[PDB]
Amino acid sequence: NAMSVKIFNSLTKQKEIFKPIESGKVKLYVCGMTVYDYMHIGHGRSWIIFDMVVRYLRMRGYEVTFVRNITDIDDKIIKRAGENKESPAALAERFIQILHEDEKALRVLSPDQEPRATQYVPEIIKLIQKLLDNQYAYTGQNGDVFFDVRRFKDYGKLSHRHLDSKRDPLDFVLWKKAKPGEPKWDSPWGEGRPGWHIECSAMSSSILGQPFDIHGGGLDLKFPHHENEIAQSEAGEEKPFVKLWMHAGLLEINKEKMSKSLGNIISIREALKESDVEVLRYFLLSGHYRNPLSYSKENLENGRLALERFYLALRGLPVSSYTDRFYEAMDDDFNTPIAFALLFEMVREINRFRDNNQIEKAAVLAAELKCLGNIFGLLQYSPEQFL
Ligand SMILES: [Zn+2]
Repeated sequence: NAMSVKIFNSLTKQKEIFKPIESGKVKLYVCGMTVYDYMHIGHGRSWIIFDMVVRYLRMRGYEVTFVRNITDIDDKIIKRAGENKESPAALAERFIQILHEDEKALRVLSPDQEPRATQYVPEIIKLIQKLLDNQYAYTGQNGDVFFDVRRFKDYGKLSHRHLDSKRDPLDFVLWKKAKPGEPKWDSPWGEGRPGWHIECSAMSSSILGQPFDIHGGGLDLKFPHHENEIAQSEAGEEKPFVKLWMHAGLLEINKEKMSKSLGNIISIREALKESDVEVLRYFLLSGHYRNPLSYSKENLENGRLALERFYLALRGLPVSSYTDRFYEAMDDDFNTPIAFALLFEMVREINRFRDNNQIEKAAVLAAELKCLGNIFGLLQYSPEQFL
């Protein structure tokens, strides 16, 4: 009887035995990019973390349906487009292209589905209509459509918080009117645009059905974003939204919060000029995905020397229970610290076989090591190229 995977569920604050709704299948939605600018290393970490999650789940034999959305309806896109004097539609398209190039450069898996908000407006309107019909939504002195949070008594359960033209300050917009000159869509409530959260509620359930297995994103999306998705989807469809919630830890820069106001944001493209993708991945995945991580020259260099050590052991070679122990590490909520230390144990034994001139055994062990490392997107270079 094969060992189960256990994953931390943000909803419950605990590691739970992972149990797919349909046997052997995993439906996964991950919040994606707002396409008004280059993705930064913060996003980079989330992208890499969930790349590892999908790769590992497929490794264990799960059939994974992987969905990641593009947020191409947002005020930042409107704001940014205006500054650059271009149309919002042109800015969005431009940075969707940039996004695909950066993702390719990071060597992440492409999602099976990449829904854009611009193509799911009817689905959003349907959900909003249900919320109005259920009386969880309302207009709206100024014409906007809002969600009535005091009605949803489970509100705040994801983040475990109690009380922290709107009837109530906590209420959030579902459909906002468009300002003159702004892009807009027609609806029964006037020309305007969907709020941010209702976009992901509508796209995810429309594509994956409801409920689905796993919903992911950066920890900063937990509230209000994911919290609001739950309220919308469970009040709106009157059934459970998501079985398990995964949140990727925060990324600091030299121990300081990544902040637009501090001007310390580092784009993925800038990071890839300084480091190789495998060096970036080593740094991003060596710590536990839920813990904060600090981007710095020292921490990158450390991963670079770690990798150097890797490729030296593989260098000249021709092209097990370690696999089992690898599963046991990853099965414990993707415990990469234990998994990485296991890969280094494999390197030590590889070097042993090499020094003792047992080259066959070294080569076979290297094959397995390279296979397991693939899940982290590491050890795929030709050793000579890297060195
Ligand atoms: Zn989202």
